[PDB]
Amino acid sequence: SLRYIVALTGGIGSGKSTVANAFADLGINVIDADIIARQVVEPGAPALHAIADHFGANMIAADGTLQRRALRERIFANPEEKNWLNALLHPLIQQETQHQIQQATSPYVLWVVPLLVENSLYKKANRVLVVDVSPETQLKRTMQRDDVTREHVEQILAAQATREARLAVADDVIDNNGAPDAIASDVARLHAHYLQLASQFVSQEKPE
Amino acid sequence: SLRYIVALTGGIGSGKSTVANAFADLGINVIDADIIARQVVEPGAPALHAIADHFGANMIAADGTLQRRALRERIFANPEEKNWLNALLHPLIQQETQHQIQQATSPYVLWVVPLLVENSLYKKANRVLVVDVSPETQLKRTMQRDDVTREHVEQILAAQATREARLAVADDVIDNNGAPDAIASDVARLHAHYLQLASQFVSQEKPE
Amino acid sequence: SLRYIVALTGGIGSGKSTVANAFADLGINVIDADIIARQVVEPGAPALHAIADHFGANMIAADGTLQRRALRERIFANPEEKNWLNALLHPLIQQETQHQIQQATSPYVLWVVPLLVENSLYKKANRVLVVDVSPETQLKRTMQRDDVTREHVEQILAAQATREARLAVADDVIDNNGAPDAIASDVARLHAHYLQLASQFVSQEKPE
Repeated sequence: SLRYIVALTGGIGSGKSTVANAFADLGINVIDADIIARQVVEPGAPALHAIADHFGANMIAADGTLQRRALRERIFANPEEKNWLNALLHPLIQQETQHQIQQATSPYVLWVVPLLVENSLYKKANRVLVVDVSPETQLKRTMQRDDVTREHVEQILAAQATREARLAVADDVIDNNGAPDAIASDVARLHAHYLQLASQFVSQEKPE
Repeated sequence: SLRYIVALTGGIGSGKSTVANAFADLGINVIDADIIARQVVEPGAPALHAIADHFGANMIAADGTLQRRALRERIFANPEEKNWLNALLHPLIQQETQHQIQQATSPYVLWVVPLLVENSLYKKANRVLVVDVSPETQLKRTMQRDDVTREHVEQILAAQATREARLAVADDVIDNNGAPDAIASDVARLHAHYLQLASQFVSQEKPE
Repeated sequence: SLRYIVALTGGIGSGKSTVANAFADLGINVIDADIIARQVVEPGAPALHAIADHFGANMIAADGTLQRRALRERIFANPEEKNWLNALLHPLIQQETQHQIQQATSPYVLWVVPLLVENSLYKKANRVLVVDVSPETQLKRTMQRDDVTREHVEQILAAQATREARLAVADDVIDNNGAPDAIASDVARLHAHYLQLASQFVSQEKPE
């Protein structure tokens, strides 16, 4: 069957999880790109074995998890090694993603993709929702949540797509500058709208 | 000489050929990406020599043509090999497409590109026309024509950009849910506009 | 701190450097993607070492800098090396760009990017300014500048993003079909707006 896909994105500290949890509480199957990626390389995972074999024993930590910074260093300024890693991980991630879409029982799925803009993954969504906040909010929340410096987060902000680049691809925008309950009004309206879109989309003659 | 390029795209089953042929009917040269892709791997072409060298002489049929099914089967579990193939074919298809745009003597060309959204090729078009239909139509017409199962087309649709992603990059939309004849008037309207756009685009000082 | 990024782009013959110069005259740091590309292959830089590792020590000139002519020929001998080279430079160019934007002293920077649309690099700008001219201007200016044929320029134009593609991603558009001083008034109005956006973007709750 065809499933309706609403993709959710937002920059660091925008409160992506908060909004996705609000939809999850309404019975929507959330498909989380970062959760999937972490599971693909979890201890005893086949791909983690392949990583260790190709790159070295230095790739696996004491506790058995992937040493992400060491792997990063390994592919730095090396397109062939970066290509090798992607050729291993991308199809496993794609497969698990499609699998979860297919196994979803909710009327639409919420696909949470931090890199939606950067990887052009909006092309694979029926609807795009952006959780939006000020860069100030992104800095403060990140500084506080992960106990890190302002300059540290500022560097992360400089590496992700801009706030404007996300808004350029958005169908819907939810402001998340305040407390978690402040999103409830938008979430209720968007959910009711998405359920309607999902119920009509396969046979809908005229778009929008 | 600089030709005005209108790009036509649509999902599987959207009836791209029906619309392109209606533009041909009004005297427009149609350049078809799928046809160009076939032409660049014809017996004797460089791409074919290169493919046999990289993949083996078993990629070449008795009659010297490409064993497409075998090539697809070979690159299927290997993104690296799929990427190699695309990097080879990419500049050759671009070369041939330009050659055929240059040979065209109609007032503008219609460039039919199934993968327009997926490959970001709308960047190369002066104007984008999307042929739009319901997912049900894609399914029913592709089942009815190719005589395949519901669950065969569904897989195609999961591999393609969504309906909404295509509408997101369209300048013009033509609905093709119905019969081929309901298309005639819409195409005539668009052709008149494209004649005007084409007559003025080289010297037009201000954007429309 | 975090600096506001205005991207500038335009096709060949649009007079990008004339616009960039007008903003520099108003006190804005200009960050040029073609200059960055040279800086990332300077002695001591990772891209330089990776080029030498990949192609051989012959890629390094007597003075330790990149032997551009030798690299040019290796790409020509194997066209698919272009892809390796682009893949290497993409991340490194962005990192160097981020580093220079972080170091600028003007409230916003003007980031001049010829391939902004072709490479989707607008995803890394806060705002997009397109310098726009008719194809006729592009043709005549390139003919005069390089003493090349019309037919030679038309092939370049066929190779770059279209006029309409750039207009599709533009936040602001500036006409530069005429004399270099004719842009003065439009640049001043844009400059005043950009300083306001720069002063407000970090704490701005609501988008635009």
